[PDB]
Amino acid sequence: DELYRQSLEIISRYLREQATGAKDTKPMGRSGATSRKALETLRRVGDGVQRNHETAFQGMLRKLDIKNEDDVKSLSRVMIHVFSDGVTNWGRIVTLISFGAFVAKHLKTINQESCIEPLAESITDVLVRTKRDWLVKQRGWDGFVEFFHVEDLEG
Ligand SMILES: C[C@@H]1[C@@H](C)C/C=C/[C@H](O)[C@@H]2CC[C@H]2CN2C[C@@]3(CCCc4cc(Cl)ccc43)COc3ccc(cc32)C(=O)NS1(=O)=O
Repeated sequence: DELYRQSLEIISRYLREQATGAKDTKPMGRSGATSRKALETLRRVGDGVQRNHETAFQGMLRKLDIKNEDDVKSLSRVMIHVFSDGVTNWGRIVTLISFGAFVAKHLKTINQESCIEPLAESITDVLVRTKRDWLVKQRGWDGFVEFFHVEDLEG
């Protein structure tokens, strides 16, 4: 399942890099050129989302009250409720992943870094297993990179 594997790599890398502040130097697996560009795109776009929606992000983080492994496990149901049960567009997928990064950083602050990879798996499961048809029609991560590509300015 190439789409699942690629999605997990991108999402896991972004969440870990957001939590630790360090770039992972290891090569990507299959489709590395696209996965690298997808991760680079998340750095640009996801970082903006967390700031543009800081107040709402903080508000939802407080409502969720994430203290431990069991709380983190319970997020799958909430993601299905809020993300899956709505229109699909790339913006909503970026909000899903960006709020994931926001939660990952919270897990770093409460010294529960071990839950970051399980969290990335849960986000990936919700995205890929509930939106595969849409992702395939939109050209997967190649389409993500194309959608957010910005042309160089003249001069
Ligand atoms: C204008 C809206 C956002 C850009 C800004 C604020 C949004 C909301 O107040 C909540 C702050 C987190 C937002 C709720 N969740 C976040 C949520 C749902 C809450 C739990 C959760 C946990 C993780 Cl690890 C990742 C995502 C999530 C599901 O993903 C979302 C995807 C799209 C939208 C909202 C999502 C989503 O579509 N949000 S929106 O209508 O575009």
